[PDB]
Amino acid sequence: DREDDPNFFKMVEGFFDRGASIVEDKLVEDLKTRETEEQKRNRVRGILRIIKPCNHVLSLSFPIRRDDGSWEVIEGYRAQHSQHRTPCKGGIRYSTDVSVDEVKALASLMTYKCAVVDVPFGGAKAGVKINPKNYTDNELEKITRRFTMELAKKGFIGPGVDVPAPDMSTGEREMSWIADTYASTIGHYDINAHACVTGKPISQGGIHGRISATGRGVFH
Amino acid sequence: DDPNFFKMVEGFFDRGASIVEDKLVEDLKTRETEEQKRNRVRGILRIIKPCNHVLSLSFPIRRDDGSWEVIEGYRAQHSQHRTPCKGGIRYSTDVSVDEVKALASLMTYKCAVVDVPFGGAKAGVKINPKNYTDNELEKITRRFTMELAKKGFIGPGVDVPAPDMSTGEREMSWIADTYASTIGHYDINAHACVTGKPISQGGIHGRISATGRGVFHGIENFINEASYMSILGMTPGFGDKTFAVQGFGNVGLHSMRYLHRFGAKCVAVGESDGSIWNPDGIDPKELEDFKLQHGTILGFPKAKIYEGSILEVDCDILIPAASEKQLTKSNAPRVKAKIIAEGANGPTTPEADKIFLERNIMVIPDLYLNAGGVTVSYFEWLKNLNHVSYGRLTFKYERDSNYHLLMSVQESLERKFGKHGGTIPIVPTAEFQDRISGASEKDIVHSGLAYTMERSARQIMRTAMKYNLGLDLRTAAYVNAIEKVFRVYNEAGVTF
Amino acid sequence: PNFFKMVEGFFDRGASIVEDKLVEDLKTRETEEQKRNRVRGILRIIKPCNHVLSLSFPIRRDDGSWEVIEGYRAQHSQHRTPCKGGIRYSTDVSVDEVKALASLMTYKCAVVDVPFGGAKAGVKINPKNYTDNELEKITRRFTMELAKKGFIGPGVDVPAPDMSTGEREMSWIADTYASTIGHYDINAHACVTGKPISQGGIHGRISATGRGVFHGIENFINEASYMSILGMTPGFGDKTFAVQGFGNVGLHSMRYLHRFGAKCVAVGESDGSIWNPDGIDPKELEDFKLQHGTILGFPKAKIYEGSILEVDCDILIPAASEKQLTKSNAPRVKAKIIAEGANGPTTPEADKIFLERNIMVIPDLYLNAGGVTVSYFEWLKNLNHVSYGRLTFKYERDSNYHLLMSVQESLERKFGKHGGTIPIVPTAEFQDRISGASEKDIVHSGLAYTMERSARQIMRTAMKYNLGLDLRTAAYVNAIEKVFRVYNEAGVTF
Amino acid sequence: DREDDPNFFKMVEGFFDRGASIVEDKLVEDLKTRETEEQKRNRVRGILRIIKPCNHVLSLSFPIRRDDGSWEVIEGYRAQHSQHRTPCKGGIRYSTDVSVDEVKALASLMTYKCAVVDVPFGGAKAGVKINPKNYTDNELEKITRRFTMELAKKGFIGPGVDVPAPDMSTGEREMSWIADTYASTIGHYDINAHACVTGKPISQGGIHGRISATGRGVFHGIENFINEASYMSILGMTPGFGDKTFAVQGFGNVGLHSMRYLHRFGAKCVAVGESDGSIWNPDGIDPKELEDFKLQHGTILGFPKAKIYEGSILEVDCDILIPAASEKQLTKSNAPRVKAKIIAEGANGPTTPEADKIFLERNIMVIPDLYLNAGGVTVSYFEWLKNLNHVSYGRLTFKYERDSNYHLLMSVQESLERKFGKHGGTIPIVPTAEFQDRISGASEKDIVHSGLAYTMERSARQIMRTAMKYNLGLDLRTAAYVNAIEKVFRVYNEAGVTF
Ligand SMILES: Nc1ncnc2c1ncn2[C@@H]1O[C@H](COP(=O)(O)OP(=O)(O)O)[C@@H](O)[C@H]1O
Ligand SMILES: Nc1ncnc2c1ncn2[C@@H]1O[C@H](COP(=O)(O)OP(=O)(O)O)[C@@H](O)[C@H]1O
Ligand SMILES: Nc1ncnc2c1ncn2[C@@H]1O[C@H](COP(=O)(O)OP(=O)(O)O)[C@@H](O)[C@H]1O
Ligand SMILES: Nc1ncnc2c1ncn2[C@@H]1O[C@H](COP(=O)(O)OP(=O)(O)O)[C@@H](O)[C@H]1O
Ligand SMILES: CC(C)C[C@H](N)C(=O)O
Ligand SMILES: CC(C)C[C@H](N)C(=O)O
Ligand SMILES: CC(C)C[C@H](N)C(=O)O
Ligand SMILES: [K+]
Ligand SMILES: [K+]
Ligand SMILES: [K+]
Ligand SMILES: [K+]
Repeated sequence: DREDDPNFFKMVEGFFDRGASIVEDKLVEDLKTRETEEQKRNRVRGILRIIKPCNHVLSLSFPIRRDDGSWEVIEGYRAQHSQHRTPCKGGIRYSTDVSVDEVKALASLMTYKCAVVDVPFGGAKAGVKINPKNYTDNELEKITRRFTMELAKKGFIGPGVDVPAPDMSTGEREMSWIADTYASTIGHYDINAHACVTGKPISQGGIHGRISATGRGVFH
Repeated sequence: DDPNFFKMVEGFFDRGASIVEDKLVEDLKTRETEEQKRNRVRGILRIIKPCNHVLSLSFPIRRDDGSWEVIEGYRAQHSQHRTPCKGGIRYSTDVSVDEVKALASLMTYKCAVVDVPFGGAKAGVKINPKNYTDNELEKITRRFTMELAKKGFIGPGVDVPAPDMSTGEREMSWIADTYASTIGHYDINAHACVTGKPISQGGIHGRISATGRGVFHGIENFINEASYMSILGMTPGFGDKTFAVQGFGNVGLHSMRYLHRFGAKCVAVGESDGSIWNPDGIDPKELEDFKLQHGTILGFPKAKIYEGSILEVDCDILIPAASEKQLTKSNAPRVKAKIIAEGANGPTTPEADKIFLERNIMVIPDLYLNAGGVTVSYFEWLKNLNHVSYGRLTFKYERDSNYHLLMSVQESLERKFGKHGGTIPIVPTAEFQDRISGASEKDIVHSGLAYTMERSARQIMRTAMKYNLGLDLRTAAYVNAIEKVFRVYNEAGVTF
Repeated sequence: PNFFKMVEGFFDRGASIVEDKLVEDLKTRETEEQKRNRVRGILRIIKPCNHVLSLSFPIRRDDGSWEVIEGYRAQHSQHRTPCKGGIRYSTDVSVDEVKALASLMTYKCAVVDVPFGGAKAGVKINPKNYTDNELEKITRRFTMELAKKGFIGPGVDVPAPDMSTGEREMSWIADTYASTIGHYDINAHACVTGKPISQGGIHGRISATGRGVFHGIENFINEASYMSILGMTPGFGDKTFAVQGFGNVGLHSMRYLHRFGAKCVAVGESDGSIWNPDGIDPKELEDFKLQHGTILGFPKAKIYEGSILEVDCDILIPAASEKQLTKSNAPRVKAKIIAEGANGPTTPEADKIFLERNIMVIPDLYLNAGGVTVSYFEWLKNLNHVSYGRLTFKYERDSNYHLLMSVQESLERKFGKHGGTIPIVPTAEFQDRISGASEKDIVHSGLAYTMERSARQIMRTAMKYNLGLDLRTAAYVNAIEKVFRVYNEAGVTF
Repeated sequence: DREDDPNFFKMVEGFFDRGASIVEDKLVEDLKTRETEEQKRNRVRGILRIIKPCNHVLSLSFPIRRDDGSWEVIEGYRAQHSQHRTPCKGGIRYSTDVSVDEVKALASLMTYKCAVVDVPFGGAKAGVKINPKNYTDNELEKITRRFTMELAKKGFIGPGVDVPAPDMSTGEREMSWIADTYASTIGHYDINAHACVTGKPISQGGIHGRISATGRGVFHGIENFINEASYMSILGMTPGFGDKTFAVQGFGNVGLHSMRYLHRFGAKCVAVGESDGSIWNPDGIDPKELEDFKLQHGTILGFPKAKIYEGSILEVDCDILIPAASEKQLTKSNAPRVKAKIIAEGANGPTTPEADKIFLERNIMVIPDLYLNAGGVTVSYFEWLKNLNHVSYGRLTFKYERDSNYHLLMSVQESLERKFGKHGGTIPIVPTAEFQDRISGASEKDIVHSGLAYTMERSARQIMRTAMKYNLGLDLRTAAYVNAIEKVFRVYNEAGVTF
C-alpha cells in the first residue's frame, strides 16, 4: 500500500522542508533573547535540523519456533522520530514490504500528525518483516510476545517511553498480547503497565469509540 | 581481490557452521528424532549468524562557534548469549551499519575463543575527530553515551564499550563519567560500563602492552609446539628465528619488543609511508626512540630503506600488525615467510588463505592472536566490579610465605648436615628479588593474559586435530567459537 | 587555632606548592593562562564540602516523652564513590566539625590509595544520657533519614564508628538499611563498616589503627636516609618511646613497638601519667588498666607529674586528644620523632618549631589511616560475600608442601644413596602460620602493603618538592595531586 | 526584599509559637485514647515539637564554567520543613542575600500556607547564592541544570519527593531547564518526570492561569470576607464590592491583577503606589489604562488621569488597602494612621506583629498572607496535577458539557411550547451573550479559575470557623496559623512516627 511506497517517504520529507523554510524567518524575529542575529539564525536552523531526522532506529533479529518445530529468525524495526514529547506513539506493521525508510518516514509523519491535534507524543513506527497470512494464531502470538520483549529491553516500549498501536495488518488481539507480555515480564512492577500499548480490546483496557474514531475525525 | 570485510566474516561463520554441524547432532543426547536434531542444530546456528540488535542514532551537538550539528552514530550488539556485550567505538567518517555489524559479530567469536564471557558489539560515530576541538569531542562523547544508555546499549551488565585506533582513554573516561553521574548514578558498578579508561579512572595496568603481549604469546604457543614446527620445516622456539612487522603502531612496537626479548631477530619493519630493512637485526628500543623523536621510521641509521612492502621479505615470521586486506591472492604466492601472525583484524583475504594452505604457510588467525586487548579489557571490567587492584591484599602475604619457604629449606638442610661448613643461606635470585620488589597489578594481568593465550592455543590445536584441519587454524578457531556459542544456546534454550 | 581552620590551611599550603608542577605536567591544547585557570579552578572545586545534610528527626524516650534530635552529615567529595567517614555521638558536634573531618578524610583516603571520598556525621546527643533501647531508636531513625537523602548506601556513602560509637551501632545501621530501603540491594550490608563479625565485619579491625601507627613508624625508622638526619640508628633496636593516651590506639601502638625491640619509657593519660626508664610491659599495663580502670598506681612505674610530651625519649606518640603539642610546649619536646596516632595533635605553629629543631613529625593524614585502610577491606569483604583466603588457604598450603617435597626429591637424587633421606619440612614459625591461617593474616598484610607503599609515595613527594622533614606537607601535596588527577581526567559534567 | 530580612524569620517562628499554644489545650481534650492527662499533654507538645523545625536542610557547593572559561563554585541550599505530605513544595531564589535561615523560615511558612488551602504538600525552599544580573543566559542555564542534578541525587527534587517553583528572582525558563534536566538524566525512567517542578511554560507542561493566579487569589480572599455581613457590620461597612474604594501598594504582577479583578466587581481604585512614587485619583483609576501606560513607559509616574501622590499609598483614605509589595511596610509607627478598614496582604509579611496589635485595637481586619497570598500555591498544585494527569483540564468534557446544556435548553423550550400550544408561537430558549462566550471560549483556564475559587471559598470558611471556635474575632492571622497547625498535627497524630 501507499504507506510502503518509497515515493511517499520522499513526499513527507519534502513537506517538512517546505514548512521549515516558511516558518524559519518568523521564528527568528519572534525570539526575544540575549543573542546576535546570526546566533538566532543558527539556533532556529539548528533546532529544525534536529527535528527532521529520526532520533533512534532499532533493527532486530529475533528467534521464533514454528508450530511444526522448525526455527525462524524474524526481522523487525522500530523508529522513534522525536522525544520532545514522551512517550513516543506509533503503530506496528506486519508486512514483508516493511523497511527502515518506511518505518522512519511514518515515524516522522506521526510527530507532525500528533502536534497538529495537540496529542503530547513523539512520532514512532514499527515493522516486522513477515506475512501474517503464512502464520498460525499461535505463531503470531509467539512473534508478538518476543518482539515486545526485544523492544522492552532496548527502551522501545513502555507507558512513559513508547506506546505502540495496531495498523491495517495488526489487530486488537496482537495489542492485547503486547500488553500481557509487558505486564507479566519487564513492566511487572509498573502500576501503568497496561498503558504500554493502545488499540487493546475492552476487556484489556481499551476505550469505547476506537472503531468509529477515524470516521468521526474525518466527519469533524 | 578486495572483498568486503563484512562478507568475509559471514563466510568464515558459514564455513565453520557446516563443519561443526554433523558433530553437534550426534553429541546431542535428547528425546528427539534425527531430523528434529538437525533442525534444532541448524536453527540455533541461524540465530547466531545475524546481529540481534542494531541502534542508529541522530543526536545534536553545539559547536564551539555556536552552530548546531547533527551527528550520526551506530551500535550493533551481535549476541547476548553472554552479557554484557563488549566492543569498541570508532570515530570515523567511514563507519557504516555493515562495518559495525561485521566487527560486532567478529567480536562474539573472538571472545568465545579466549573464553571471555561477553557477546560481540561495535559502535561507530560518523565524524572525523581531526575536525573537532577537545571541547567538541567531549560533547559528542558525553551525548553519544546518554543516547546509548537510554536505549540499553551501555551499562556494566548490558554493554561495555572500549577504545579503538580513532578513540582514546580520555574519551573512555568521559563515557564512564557521563554514565556514573547521569543514568547509572545509583549503580555501584557504574565505572565498569566502559573499558580502556585511564588508571586514575579505574583502568588496569598493562592495557597498553596487552595486544602486543597477546601477539607474542599466540606465536609463542605455536612456535614451541614441535608437531607444527616440523611441518613448516622449522626448529621449535624463538632461537634462530627471523621476523618482519607490517605497521609500526602500538601492536607493531610491542610485538617487535617481546619477540626480540626472546631471541628472535627483527629483519624488517614496514610502515604506511615506506619500509626499513637490516638482515643483521633491528633493535626495538632504538627504533622506538627514533620514531618518537622524528615521527617516522624512515631514515633509521642502523637500517637501509626497503623499496616496497614488508609482506615479501625473506624471513620466518610475518606480522601484519596494521591495515585491513594487505595479503591478497595477487601477493600471497610471493610471501617468503612460513608463519603469518595476524596482529590486526582481517589482514589476509580468504583467497590468500587458500594459497597459504597450499604453500604450507601457517596463518595464526586474528580471532585468536588479536584477542590480547579483549582479554585484559575483561580483566579491567572485573577490576571495576572488584573495586580493588589485583594483588593489593596478597602481595605482602605471598612475599612472607616465600621467605618462610626458603627459610624452611635452609633450616631443614642445616639440621641434616649441620653447620659443618657453616650456615647454608637460601636467598632469592636477583631475578626473583626484582619480582618481589616490583610486584604490582601489571604482573597479574600479564599472567592472566598468558594463561588465556596458552589455554586457547591448546583448544584451537585440539579442534584442528578433531576436525582434521591441519594448518587451517582460522577454521579451527571459528569452529571452536561456534561450538561454544552453540552450547550456551542449546543448554539455556530460547525464551518464547 | 581551630582544627577546622587547620585542615583548611594545610590544603591551601599544599595547593600552592603543587600548582606550578600541575600546569607544566598538563599536556593539552590550551594556552599557559588557560592551564593556570584550569588548575586553580579545579583546586577551588576540591577545597569546599560538596554536600552537607542537616537533620531534625523525632525519637520517643523509654518514659514515653518525645525528643527532637539534631544531626549532620557532610560529603566533602565524590571524585571517588562511595564516600567514607565515621559517625560521632556528641553534644559538641557541629557543621564546621563535620565539614573539617569530612575534608580531612578525603585527603587521608587519597594518601593510602583507598578509593573513597571524604565524609563525616554527627548526632548532637550525649550517649551517657540514653538507654541501649533509646540509642537503638536514634541509630535506626538517623539511618532512615540519611538513606532517603543519599547519605548512606554501599555505592553512595559508607559510615563507620567513632570513639563515641561502637560495633553495635554499626550493626543497627546495617540492619535498618538492609531491612527497609536497601532491601533490594545484594550489597546492602556494605552500607556501613565497623560491624561485628556476625554481621559482616573484618577480622583485624580492633588492632587496625595501632598496626597502622606501628607500620607508619616502621617505614621511616627503617629508612637510613631520614634516621641519619635525626642523629639516630635505623630500626627499633635501642629505641625508646612514650605514648600519650592509653586508649585502643595507645595500647596497640605500645604493644607492637615493644614486640619489635623498642622500650616504652612513659605512658600518659587524661588523669595522670606513668614513667619508668627501665621499661614498661604493655601486657602488664593492659591487665592493670582492665582491672582498675586507670594506669595510675602501676607497681612497676613511678607517677610522672605532668604530660608525657616532654619525656626524654626517641619517639613520641600522641595517640589521643586534639591540639596537645602547641607553640608553647614544642621547644621542650625531647623526642626526635613525633608519630601522630590521633587527628590533629600538633598545631601548625608547633610544626614550624619541630622543623626548626629537626624533629620529624609523621602526620595523622598517613599514620592515622590504618583503620580507614581496613574499613576499605571490610567494604570489599561485604561486596565479595566471602572471608579473605576462604578458598585459597588449603590450596596455598598444598602448593607449599609440593615445593618442599620437590626440593627434597631433587636433593635426594643429587646426593643419592649416601646422604640417606633429607626431610624438607616447614619451620616451627611457618607451621604456625599454616595452621593459624585465617582472614586476619590477609588484612594485616594488606594494611602493611598499603602503609609501605604510601610511605614511599610521601618520601618521593618530599624529595620532588624539596620538603625534607616536612612530611605533613608532603602528604597533603600527595593527596591533592591524586584528587586533582581524577578531576582533570574525568572532567566536570555541564 | 523582606523575604531576605532576618526579622521576618523570627516573625514566622513567633506566629507558630502563638498558634501552637492556643491549639494545645483543645488538642488534649479532643484526644480520645488510653492515656493519662499528662501523657496526652506530652504527646501533643511532643508532636508540635517535631512540626516546628525543618526536617532536612541540604547545603551545596557545585562547580560552574563561565563563558570566558574560568571556573566558579556556587553555593546553594534547600530546606524541606515537613514531609507529613509528600512531595514538598517551594520556590527557588537566585540572590546573593539567600541564607540557611531564610530558606528554613520560608520552608516552614510554605508548610502552613499549603495546610490552610488544603494543598497536600510539605513546605520547602531553595536558594542559590548568585546575582542573576552578573550572568549570561548560557551561564544561568548551566547553574540551573547543575543545581537540579545536585538536588536530584540527594532527594531534594522529584515528582513525589520535592517540587520546586519560580520566585521573583527566577522565571518560567529556569523551571523549564530544571524539568528538562530531570526528564533527561535521573528522572528519565519516570512517566511523571515533568511533574518535578511547577511554573513551567505552556509548551513544557505549565497550566493556563498561572500568571493571574495570585491576583485572583487576592480577589477571592477579599471577596469571601467582604460578602460576609457578620464581619462587615463589625467594620461599619456594607457587604459586597458596591461603593467600596481600594488602594494598591506595589504595581507588580499581584498588584495589577488584584486591581483589575476588584474594579471588575464594582470597587473603585483610588490610589496605586510603587517603589518609585505614587499615583492618586479619588474619582477612580482604570486598571487597563494604567497597565497600558506602565507597559509603554516603564513606570506609573506621569499617568494623565491621576495626580502624583507624595508618599506611600498605605495612609490613603480608602476601604481596602492591598499591600502587594513584599516589604514590612505596615509597622507600629504608621499603623495608627491607616484609614482603611480591611488590609489584604497580597505579599509575604507586609505587616509587622506590632502593627497587627494596633489593627486589632482599631477594629481593622487584616486578611493574612498565609491565606490571601496562597493563590499561586493553589494553581501550582493544579499544575502538578495536570502533569500527573498528562492532559489539559476539560479536554474531554467541554463538548460533552456543551451538548448537555443545549439539551437542557431545548427541553425547557419544547416543554413550554407544549404547554402554551402552537397558538402562543415558538418560545426560543437560547444561551445569554455571556454564556455563549463561556461556551465558545471554554479552555483549561476556566477550570483552574474555578478550582482556585472553590479553594479560597472553602478555606475562608475554615478560617472563619476556627476564629469563632477560639474566639479570635478579627485576628484572622492567628486563626489561619491555628487552622494550619491543627491540620499538620492531625496527620502526625493519626499516622504515627516510624521507630
Ligand atoms: N505533540 C506536540 N508537540 C509539541 N507541542 C505540542 C504537542 N501537543 C501539544 N503541544 C502544545 O503544547 C502545549 C500544551 O499545553 P496544554 O494547554 O496543556 O495543551 P492542550 O490544551 O493542547 O491540551 C500547547 O501549546 C500545545 O499546542
Ligand atoms: N564468549 C563465550 N561464549 C560462549 N561460551 C563461552 C564464552 N566464554 C567462555 N565460554 C565457555 O563457558 C564456560 C565457562 O566455564 P568456566 O570454567 O567458568 O570458564 P573459563 O574456565 O573459560 O574461565 C567454558 O566452557 C568456556 O569455554
Ligand atoms: N581516594 C583517592 N583519590 C584519588 N586518587 C586515588 C584515590 N585512591 C587511589 N587513587 C589513585 O587511583 C589510582 C588507582 O589505580 P590502581 O592501581 O587500581 O590503585 P591502587 O594500586 O592504589 O590500589 C592510583 O593512581 C591511586 O593512587
Ligand atoms: N498540607 C496539608 N497538611 C495537612 N493536612 C492537609 C493538608 N492539605 C490538606 N489537608 C487535610 O487533609 C484532608 C484531605 O482530605 P480530602 O477531602 O481528600 O481533601 P480536600 O477536600 O482538602 O481536597 C483534609 O482534612 C484536609 O484539610
Ligand atoms: C542463550 C540465551 C541467552 C538465549 C535467550 N534465551 C534468547 O532467547 O535469545
Ligand atoms: C571527578 C568527577 C567525579 C567529577 C564530576 N564529573 C563532577 O562534575 O563533579
Ligand atoms: C506524618 C508522617 C509522614 C510522619 C512520619 N511517619 C514520621 O515518622 O516522621
Ligand atoms: K528528531
Ligand atoms: K545473534
Ligand atoms: K569538594
Ligand atoms: K517538621
